[PDB]
Order: sequence, then structure tokens, then C-alpha cells
Amino acid sequence: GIVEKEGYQLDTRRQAQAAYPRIKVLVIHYTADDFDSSLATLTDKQVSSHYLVPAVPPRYNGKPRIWQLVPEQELAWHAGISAWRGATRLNDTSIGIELENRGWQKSAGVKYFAPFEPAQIQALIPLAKDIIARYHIKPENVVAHADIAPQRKDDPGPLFPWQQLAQQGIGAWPDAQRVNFYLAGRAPHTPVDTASLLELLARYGYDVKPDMTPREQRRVIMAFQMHFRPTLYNGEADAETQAIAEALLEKYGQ
Amino acid sequence: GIVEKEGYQLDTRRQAQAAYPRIKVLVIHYTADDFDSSLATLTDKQVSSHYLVPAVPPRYNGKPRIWQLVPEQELAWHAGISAWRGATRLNDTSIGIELENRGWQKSAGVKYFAPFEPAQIQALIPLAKDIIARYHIKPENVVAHADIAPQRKDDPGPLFPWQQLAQQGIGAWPDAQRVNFYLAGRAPHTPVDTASLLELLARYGYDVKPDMTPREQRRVIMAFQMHFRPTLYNGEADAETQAIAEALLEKYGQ
Ligand SMILES: [Zn+2]
Ligand SMILES: [Zn+2]
Repeated sequence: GIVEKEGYQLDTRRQAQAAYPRIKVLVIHYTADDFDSSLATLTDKQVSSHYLVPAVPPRYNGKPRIWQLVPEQELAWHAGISAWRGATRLNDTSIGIELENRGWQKSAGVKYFAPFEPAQIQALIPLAKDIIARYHIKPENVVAHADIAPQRKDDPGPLFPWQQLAQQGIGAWPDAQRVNFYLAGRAPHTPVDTASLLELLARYGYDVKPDMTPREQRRVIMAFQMHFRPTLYNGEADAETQAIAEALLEKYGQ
Repeated sequence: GIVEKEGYQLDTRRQAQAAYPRIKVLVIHYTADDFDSSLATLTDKQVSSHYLVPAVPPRYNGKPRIWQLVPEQELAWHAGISAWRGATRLNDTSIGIELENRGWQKSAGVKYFAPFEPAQIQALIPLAKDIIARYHIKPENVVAHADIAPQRKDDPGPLFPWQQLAQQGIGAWPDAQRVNFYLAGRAPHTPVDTASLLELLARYGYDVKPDMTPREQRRVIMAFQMHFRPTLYNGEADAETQAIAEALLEKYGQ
């Protein structure tokens, strides 16, 4: 109809066809702290997120309770300096979901990660689906904080169940047959051209700069492996890593 | 309270402090067409805007009628490839207001622009203030499409009343005393270091690439001049242009 305003009125009878959501990405993080401490942090004037899922969510009426700290219409400070598929400032176009989880701890030199309680994951799935459906977020745009900030974050980490969620319609995941095909008859750990892999990763969305050190290049490859090749994420380019990138780019494009 | 959902419930009792709007910029354009044609275009599957103000808005109850084609919560396709103050894809974080106006036409070689009907401007002011206040948009973030896409657009053009609107609390505008001060005792048209100006413009928000042709450099300077130095926008760097940039950066930063 016609909305009355101060000094003018708005005629909303005519709606444009080019009208889409400002929200396109869903970022998963881990708090690396206990619930109360995470809650206090994510609610202070420095960092925040849209959701905070506890390690073992308190059940009410057969449903787990997830905290919401920021309205989805507003942006939260959870991504920081970031870049993904050609966009920067991901806080602007994304929704951040913090999962209570210790993250990693160097125990005997071996930087070990903390597994995710199945309860937490089960509570996340429903949430992720509402968000994704509510803004038609594409599978490749459901990312790890590490994916949009490879040089600074690892979260949610190698122990986060990306495949499990994919089979639930959440997140991008290659196709077995396609991954093998692209392997081109090579051992999964067969060394590959680093640069050729980085090219595929940049095309998939990873922030690859045209002048990175071997350390930075490993970071990008590593973050990619913690997501889609958790069995080994040393940041070394090999057949399987490249075979997975090719299948992902083939199924999700760029 | 506690919101009930499918498979989980949301506890919104705890609100984070870091919660801000995703909308930060307001872009002004001209349709370069009549109302009906502009309306048909801005509502088709290719381009659109959040608002369409007619040359002479139809009054109803003493108030002009402005059309709204896209909800402010959604993004519209009005900015295209763009960049401003470090951000790209301005469609994501902005609101676009199309003003019915012919734009420019080369009459006798002299590319002439079409003045803006005072009625249209009077209807715009109220609108712009609600938007700005509704998301606390900063003055320097109320821009010309040309400002975020210097190499492609001129709109709203040199005839658009930016100073008039500024005095109304809409848009950034230097301070007389400060502009003179920075002139450092020089004729307003005194030639200045092109590169030194481009640096100030890049710091203010203009997309300056580290390898532009003289033509592209003139575009950036020109777009800047059509906005803040409409008396002359030849894309040539001179005392006044630089003196204005310095006063703007001094009063709005970056
Ligand atoms: Zn994170
Ligand atoms: Zn425009």
C-alpha cells in the first residue's frame, strides 16, 4: 500500500525483481573457552557473534537451548579481517555461530584439538538449516573462520564434522566418484605443484596473495585441509588435496 | 525471552554490545529516464534500487510520494562493481536512491547536465534523514554513484545540490575556514601534484589503483570535483581541489 512518513509517503505497491538478502555466508567458530567466559566475551565491546552453542546444550521441552546475542539483521564482530570468494569484511554479509569448544592445545608438542560433543552438533544442525534456508545461503558459503582468515584462525578445526553436516544439507562437500576421477590415478599423498593448488583454492574462495611466503602458502593449504581433508592438514600440496579442490570447483564453481 | 524453534529454542535474554547495522552507505543516482521507464527498468531482473523519487513528486496530504521498490533489509542492484573507503560490493552495505533526472546530454559538444527540480530535492531530504538516522550512517558515507565507481558513472552529477543537503545534515562537506587554511595562499586553480591529490582521495574513499592511466586518474579527480568542486570538474589537480580534500580528511578522517 502507501506508508505515511514525516514529510513524504512511501508507495510500496511496485516491487523490484532484483531484491536479495544482504546475508550470504554462515561462519562457524569455537570459543576456546567455557560457556560463561565465552558468553562474557562475546557480549563485551570488542567481539561478539549471533549465536553461542554450548558444549552440551541445556534441554527444554526436548529441545536444546542455543543463545542468540545479536539479531540476524545486525552484523556482529566475529570474522575480523577476512576475505572469501572475492568479498572482504565478511562481518557485513555473514552470520557467526560460536561453538563452545576448547579448540587446540599443544600436549607434548603435538597440537591436539578437542572433539565436538555430539549433542552440540545435533543442536547446531537445526539452527544452521533455518539460517541457510532463510537467506538461501549456498553450500560453499557455509565456512570455517579459518577459511576466511587462513593466516590467523584454525576454528572450528580438523575435528569439526563437515562431512556429517554436508550429508545433512549443510555446507559444500565433493563427490566421491569425482574426487577419484580427478586424482588421475595417483597416490592420495602424491606431491603436486603448490602453485597449481593455490590457484584452485583462490578460485574456490581462499584469500591467496600474489606474493606469499612458503609459511603463508602452507596456511592457506592447511586451512583448506582442516576443512575438506582433516586426515592430514600439513599444508603440503598433494594429489588428494588437489583432487578434492577440482571436484569442489566442479560442483560449486566460484 | 526464550523463542521456541524446530529442534531447539533461542535464548535472547543476553544481548551482545557489538551489534551494529549491516547498512552503512547511502548512494544517490539519477535514472537518466522518465518515471515510467525508470520504474520498469528498476523493477526488472537486471537492476533496481530501494527508492525512486520522481522529478516532481505527486503530493498527497501535503506530502510528496516516493516509491520504494526494495525493502531496506534486502540489497538492491544499484551500485554494481564498486569500492568505497576500503569496501567493495557496495550493494551489500548500502541503500540506493534513484532520482528521476535526464542526467547529461552532449549539446553542441558541451556535455550538459540537467538541473534537479527543487521539488524532488525537497522530497529527498526527509527520506535521506530517516535512512541516515535509522542506521547512523556517517556524513562521508552519503555518496554519489560516481564516487564509488569513478571509472563508470557521473551520477547524480555536478548539478546535484550537495552543499544544500549538507547544511541539512545530509552528507559530508568541508569548512570554509579550513579549506582556505589548507589552500596555503594559492590561487584556487593553482596546479598541484597529481599523485599527492590522488593519495588524499584514496584516503577519503576513492578507488585509486597503483597503476592508473592519466585518463583514469582524471576520472577519480573529476568524480571528486563533480561532488565537492562542481564549479570545475576537469579532473585536473589544483590548489582548491587539494585544499578541499585536506579539509574533508581533517573533518571526517578515513
Ligand atoms: Zn572464530
Ligand atoms: Zn547510478
